[PDB]
Amino acid sequence: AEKCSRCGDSVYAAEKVIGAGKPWHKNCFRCAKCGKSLESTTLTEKEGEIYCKGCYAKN
Ligand SMILES: [Zn+2]
Ligand SMILES: [Zn+2]
Repeated sequence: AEKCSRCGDSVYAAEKVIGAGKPWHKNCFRCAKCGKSLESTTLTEKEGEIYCKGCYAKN
């Protein structure tokens, strides 16, 4: 029972995903480090949050 303050849609049981703690969407992925915008339903979640593959892409 919460509202994804990313896109702006309330959710609790749908396309939401568990970011090891925080509720998100399969597109509302916001990197915990580079804060970059990460769309699409494909990324990674860890460290109690969710990180972007774009980070591990830089190296
Ligand atoms: Zn969202
Ligand atoms: Zn990142």
